[PDB]
Amino acid sequence: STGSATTTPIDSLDDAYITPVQIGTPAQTLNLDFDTGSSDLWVFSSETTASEVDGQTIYTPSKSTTAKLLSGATWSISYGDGSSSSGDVYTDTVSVGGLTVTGQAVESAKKVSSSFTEDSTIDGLLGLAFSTLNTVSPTQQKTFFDNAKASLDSPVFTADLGYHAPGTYNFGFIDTTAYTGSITYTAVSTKQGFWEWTSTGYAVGSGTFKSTSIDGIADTGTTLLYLPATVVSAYWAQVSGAKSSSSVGGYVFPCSATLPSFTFGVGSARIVIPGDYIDFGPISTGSSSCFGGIQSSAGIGINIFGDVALKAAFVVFNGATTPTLGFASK
Ligand SMILES: NCc1ccc(C(F)(F)F)cc1
Repeated sequence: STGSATTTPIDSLDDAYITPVQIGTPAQTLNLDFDTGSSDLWVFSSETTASEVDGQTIYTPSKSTTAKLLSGATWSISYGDGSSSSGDVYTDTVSVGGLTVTGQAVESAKKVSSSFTEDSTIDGLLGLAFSTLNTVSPTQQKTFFDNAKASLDSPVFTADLGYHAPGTYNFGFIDTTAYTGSITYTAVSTKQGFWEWTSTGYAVGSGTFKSTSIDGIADTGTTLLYLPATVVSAYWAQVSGAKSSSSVGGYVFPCSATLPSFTFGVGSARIVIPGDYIDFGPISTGSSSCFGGIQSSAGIGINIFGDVALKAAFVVFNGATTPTLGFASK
């Protein structure tokens, strides 16, 4: 079987993407943020503290004839930006784009941090990293992808994110009309639970390609591109007037400048990020300083190929017994 669903930017900067997901019987449709950097499926629900909910669609397990409380199970998660949430656990039917899993763990938020509450367009997260990162206790739970793997035609999903435009998540098949050229595959380490891979180098604008190993994760759940300080300094040095700002928390640049592209290596292939993708607009309304889409990973501890990078490519997440990541130009 296969599934296919459209994913839509939540705002005009592509800060995140939401995908409709059907939970329960009869279906309750929630717009979830598909996150290959985490492994929990959690939703705003009828059990979330009423003050922590501001326009989200909530899952109501009591209206689902297929929902079952997973007695005694709890979950608690903290994200790399300081976000957190926690609650209890149901199992229920979950469908994405026509692909249905029965008995999926649905983590119901009783508490959410403030940054989820302020984001009225996101009803929850759908984790697509490896199930070893799932936070359910005492019994760890499988991700939607892991549950679906058996019945998929091919154990893969693909991410085709749009620039200021809708895109597609496909499960179980590779759409050979959605990319150009060949797909280059590259090895994945699952030892930390992430889709972790090694990029072979980079170039700034039309400069020479520097061969150098950059280990990092493919994370649809992270907006920006976080790379080592040496790389990020070499990029912003080519933008007149760019500087690292401690009050803003990263590199900013004059909104009037034009940004060079950024190339990253996948084996012998090259993925080019157009400079326009790196502009995240004014730091405050009316400001002439603009926020850069490439930032240093030094304070994070791991390099992250977030949406800025991934939306420049067609990306294959191959969850075969030896996993790989595939990249193609589009
Ligand atoms: N998208 C989920 C996520 C968030 C943060 C991190 C970090 F910061 F731990 F690398 C990984 C994955």
